[PDB]
Formats: sequence, C-alpha cells, structure tokens
Amino acid sequence: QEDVLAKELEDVNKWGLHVFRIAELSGNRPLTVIMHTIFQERDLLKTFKIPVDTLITYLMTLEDHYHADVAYHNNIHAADVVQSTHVLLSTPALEAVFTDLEILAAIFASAIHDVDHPGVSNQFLINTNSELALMYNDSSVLENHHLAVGFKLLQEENCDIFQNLTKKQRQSLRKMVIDIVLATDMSKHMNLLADLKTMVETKKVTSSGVLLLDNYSDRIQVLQNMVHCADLSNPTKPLQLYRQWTDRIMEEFFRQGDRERERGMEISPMCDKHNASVEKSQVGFIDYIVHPLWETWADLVHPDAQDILDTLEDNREWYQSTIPQ
Amino acid sequence: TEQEDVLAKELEDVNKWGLHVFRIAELSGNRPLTVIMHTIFQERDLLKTFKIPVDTLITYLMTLEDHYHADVAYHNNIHAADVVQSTHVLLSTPALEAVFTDLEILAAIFASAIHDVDHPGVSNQFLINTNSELALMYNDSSVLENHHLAVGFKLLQEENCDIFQNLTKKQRQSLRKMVIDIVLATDMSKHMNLLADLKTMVETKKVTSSGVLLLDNYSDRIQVLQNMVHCADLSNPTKPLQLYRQWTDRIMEEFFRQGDRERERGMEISPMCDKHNASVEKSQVGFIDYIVHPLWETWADLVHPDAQDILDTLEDNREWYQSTIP
Ligand SMILES: CCOc1cc([C@@H](CS(C)(=O)=O)N2C(=O)c3cccc(NC(C)=O)c3C2=O)ccc1OC
Ligand SMILES: CCOc1cc([C@@H](CS(C)(=O)=O)N2C(=O)c3cccc(NC(C)=O)c3C2=O)ccc1OC
Ligand SMILES: [Mg+2]
Ligand SMILES: [Mg+2]
Ligand SMILES: [Mg+2]
Ligand SMILES: [Zn+2]
Ligand SMILES: [Zn+2]
Repeated sequence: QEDVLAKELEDVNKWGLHVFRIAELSGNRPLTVIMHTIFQERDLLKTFKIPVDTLITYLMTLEDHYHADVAYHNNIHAADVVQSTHVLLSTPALEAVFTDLEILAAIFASAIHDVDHPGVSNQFLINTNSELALMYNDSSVLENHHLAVGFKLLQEENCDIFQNLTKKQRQSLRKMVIDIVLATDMSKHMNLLADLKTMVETKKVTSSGVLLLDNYSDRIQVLQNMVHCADLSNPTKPLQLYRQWTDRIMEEFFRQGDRERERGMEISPMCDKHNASVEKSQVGFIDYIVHPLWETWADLVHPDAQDILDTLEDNREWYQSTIPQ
Repeated sequence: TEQEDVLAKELEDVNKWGLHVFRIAELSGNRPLTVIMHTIFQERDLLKTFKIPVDTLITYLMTLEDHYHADVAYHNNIHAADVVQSTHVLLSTPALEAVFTDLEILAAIFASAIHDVDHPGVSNQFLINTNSELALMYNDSSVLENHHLAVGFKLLQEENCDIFQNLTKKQRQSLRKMVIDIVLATDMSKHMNLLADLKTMVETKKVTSSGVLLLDNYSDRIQVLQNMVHCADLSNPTKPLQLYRQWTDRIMEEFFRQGDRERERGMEISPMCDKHNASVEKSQVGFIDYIVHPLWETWADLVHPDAQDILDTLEDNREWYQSTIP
C-alpha cells in the first residue's frame, strides 16, 4: 500500500508538487505516474479512446529513454515540465482558448521534449562533430532528436496511444507537437519572447479578462511559450525544489565542462567547476531570461500568474542574499 | 580511348549553357558528376587554392556519385552534374565578377554537387504521408534536403574522402554553414518566400563603380547564392529544347512511378503523378508560368542584361510546349 504516493499526487494541480518525492515513491517512475494522473484528471483517456495499458506501456518505454545518469535532463525534469504545463493550461485567463487536441498536444510535447538527452548542449554536439549534429545539420539538434525518439517509440508493441485518433487528428497533433518541442531550443527564446510581447500589446479579452485567440498562429505561439515557461519554471518553484534543480543543472554543466577540459576544448560558460559562481549565475539567469519571460507571461494572463511571479522574485532575492559584498 | 578523346572534347563546353550533359554521362561511363566536378575544379584552380589532393577529390566525387540512385529517372547523378555545371555558369555572370570569395564559390559548387544525393525518387509529401523513416527522423521539415546534406557531409569522413582537409577551422565552419543554407533553400516549400526576398533585393539593388552587385553582409551574399543554386535546380526549361524535353521525360517517369506507389496503397494519386490521366504539356506550361519564369525573370533582373539569352530560351520553350496543346 503506497498510500503516500497517492497523497502526493493529490497536489498534481498545484504549482510546487513534490516531484522528487514522487520520483522516490514511484520507484523512479515520476513521468509515468504523473502523466497517468494528468490523463485521468483531464479525462483524456475517454476523450481520445486511449487504452490504459497502451498508455502505461508507452509511458514506461518513453521514461526508459531518459538517461538515469544525466543529473538534470532526465525523467524527473520531463515529469516536472509535464505537470507545470498541466497547471498553466488551467490558467483562468486561458479558459476556453484551447481545444482538447491542443491540450493533448501540449502535454504530450512536454513529456517527450527532452527524451534521450545526453546531458550536453547543442553547441557541444556541434563542436565535437557528433553524429547528432551531422544528422540535423547543426539546427535544433537535440530538439529534433527528442521529437524523432518520442514519435518513434509509439511504433513499439502496444505503444500507439494515438491509435484511435482520426487520421486528421493525428496529422494535426503531430504538427503541433513538432512546433512546440522545436520552440524549446533556447536559440529561439528571444524571438519567442518578442512574439509573446507583441501578443500582450494587442491582446483581446472578454469583459471577464479571458484571452480571445482566433487563429492558429496565435494559439500555437501561446502553446510554444507555455511549454517554454514550464521548461524554464525551476526558479519560480518553492525554494526547496528550485535549489535541487540548481544542484542538478550545475552537476550536468560541470560534467560537460570536464569532457571539454579533457578534449582540450574551451570550457563553456558556467561549466568550469574550478571557476564557477552558482549563485551569481542563477541571479543572472533570472534577471536576463526567466523573469523577462515570466513577467511577459504574467501580463498575458494578468493577474493569474501573480503567485508564480511572487515566488520567482522571492527566490531571486534569496539567491542574491547568498552572494557576499 | 577514342571515347576519352570525345569526352574531353565535350568537356570543353563546361562554361556554356547547354552542355551535352547526357552525352557526357554516357562517354564518362556514368560518371558525369565526377568528370564535370573535376573539370570545374581545375578550371577555377580550386585544387591549388584549397590544397585539395587530386586523388582525394576523385575518391570523394566517385563515392558521392555512387550515392545517387542509378535507378531513379530524374533525381540521379546526371541531374546533380547538370545543377553543378549550371551553377558554375551562373557564378561567372559579369554582374558578379569578383563579388564572391573562393570559399563562397567552393560552397556554391559543393552544395550543388550534394544537393540531391540519395534521393529516393519520391517527394517530401509522399515521404510524410507514408510515415517513412526519413520523415520520422526529420519531423516532416525539409525531409529530403536535410538528408541530402547529412549524406553529403558524412561521406567526407570515408577513407581518403576529406576534400576539405587543408581548409582552416574557420574556413570549414563557414563553408559548412553556407552549404547548409544553400541546400535547405532548394526545398520547394521555401520557393515563394525565397522569390519574394529576391524581388525585394532587385528593387533595392546597389551596384558598385565597376557595375557589379554590391553585397556587403552575409544575409545578402547567402541569399544570392541560395537563389543561384535554386535557379540552377530549376533550369531545365531554360535549356536548349532537346535537353529540356529529356528532363521532362525523366521527371514524368519519376512522377508516374510515385503515383503508381500511391495507387498500390489506396492514396489519392498526387497531381501529375497519374500515368492514366496526366497532361505533360499543360503541366510544363503551368510549371514555367507559375514557378520557373517568375524566378528566372527576377534573376535576369538582378544580373540584367547578363541572362537575357537564357530568359529568351525559356520563353521560346514555353511557346513551344504551349503550341503542342491545341
Ligand atoms: C544558470 C542557468 O541555470 C539553468 C539553466 C537551465 C537550462 C534550460 S535549457 C532549456 O536546457 O537550455 N539552460 C539554459 O537556460 C541555458 C542558457 C545558456 C546555456 C546553457 N547551457 C550550457 C551548457 O551552457 C543553458 C542551459 O542548459 C535550466 C535550469 C537552470 O537553473 C536551475
Ligand atoms: C511539371 C513539373 O516539372 C518539373 C518539376 C521538377 C521538380 C523540381 S524539384 C526541386 O525537384 O521540386 N518539381 C517541382 O518543381 C515540383 C512542384 C510541385 C510538386 C512536385 N512534385 C510532385 C511529386 O508533385 C514538384 C517536382 O518534382 C523538375 C523538373 C520538371 O520539369 C522538367
Ligand atoms: Mg531541451
Ligand atoms: Mg547509387
Ligand atoms: Mg532536391
Ligand atoms: Zn527541458
Ligand atoms: Zn535538384
């Protein structure tokens, strides 16, 4: 009787789910149990006639293709982005904006968006003349690979969770998922944020402040920025969670810097364990990337993101206080 | 090697629009891409400039040429050789004299050589609609063109194939980026935006005191090279009619073989791919009117009047195909 796990999963609609605890309690299956919970919570198995055993088989297969020896880009991160997207989809300002297929696409994209990540950056893969960068012509190398793996796994035995979608539903979902995962490439962050800003400046809402998004171009942009916000949500979580994410990304960066040092490569910024300032890097990350993004998101869904933005600002203040004068 | 004498004579035409490329394919033992690339590299002194060992060049070209499908009617080594030679002529246009660097010239020619390698003879849309491994690998986005680049670059790593072994690291990095930008621009889903941008450049074009195009940033330079190789890829209707008609015969065979695969699957046969219900001549007139002439009249504007004879041939060939309809 793993009662504690079911207790933890009752917070699946809350920012700040104890995802490391869930990873522990589920036998390192946070992506499987959290995806399954969210699918039940959104009635997605009945809406898209997904057989429960096919869902569980695909989810375990997918989760198996996240590397257990990568400190950050692993199945716990995938589960975290899934659950974060699931909460952002319920923003009151986005009520009635997205179809069931759009909701399914955003959640599936979040689950697969880093699958088979090797724990090094696109630039490292390009600079080492990797087989991945040769395959993908140096362009969104990892993100194209995550998509290819995520979709390829649906072809394994009893893994096609979309088997009862119509032909046209499958084509539409595939296009949306590709557009969403490719937008998680940080080389696209600035263009994405500029478009989110444009939308905020021209946003149409109801009298009760709910966004009105009529064309696909605008809806997919909001979905791209939503999953991007979820991918960049660690500094907006309660500090005890955030500090664990910082420990993990820094371990991954340092392992990349050790591969670089050994090859005699230039050690990438923040990747040198002998010359790193973890706390200054987090404050810079918040000041130049995370807070501009989440402040713009909060304007789009004004005022529903205020608690999230409050947490980010508290955490920035705390990390800054750990830097001595 | 009377045959070798005849081949050498034919290769004296490598600077001319209308080279007898099908004859060269036969005379060279089905090595048109190898012999035309080698001729062009010698003509432009590229082996000396980039310290390319001649045996490495031939080894790579032969391997690249082998990775074109000898059993595909249109997208084979003869098409690659033709696009290479057509780009080589376009690079020599008076309006571009001394404009491009040796590395940019190398990039345009190499891109043309690899730009369709390992083409299976079916379209991107067919590969997407049939859930192919290629479309799965490339997320339905420029599926073939990404594959052609990955193959063309990967083959440089085979034994004695690295023709760029003596470039600097900065040269190799620059060449790789330019080649990717050029081959990705041969995806027809990019044609309309590529043409729109070329028109904008023509409308705003600056010429130097010597009368050549002024291109003073990467964006403009790569855009011209992208459209140049796209024009070469879309050059069949601008060639002498006896060449053009052979290219039409070949693309229609390839289309019909695709539509037969779509028939043997219950799919809606793609337009122009139904050998039981095609109009070859109407399709060429449509191709020229909606794609090839809008492109080439704009290229002709950019380099005016350098390409006037090419444009005149295109317009004559359009009239000829039109005359076969009534
Ligand atoms: C101080 C950075 O902190 C974090 C960074 C990240 C991730 C998000 S991503 C979607 O994987 O790119 N991230 C960046 O945003 C980023 C920008 C530039 C370079 C860079 N990588 C290297 C190897 O240089 C990264 C990087 O890996 C996640 C969590 C973090 O802190 C908890
Ligand atoms: C009447 C068309 O004639 C020709 C077409 C082509 C080629 C050039 S490409 C760079 O390979 O795309 N081409 C198109 O431009 C085109 C547009 C849309 C669909 C299409 N394919 C299918 C299966 O529908 C094609 C197509 O294969 C080359 C030579 C041709 O005539 C000599
Ligand atoms: Mg990622
Ligand atoms: Mg072959
Ligand atoms: Mg092509
Ligand atoms: Zn991620
Ligand atoms: Zn071609």
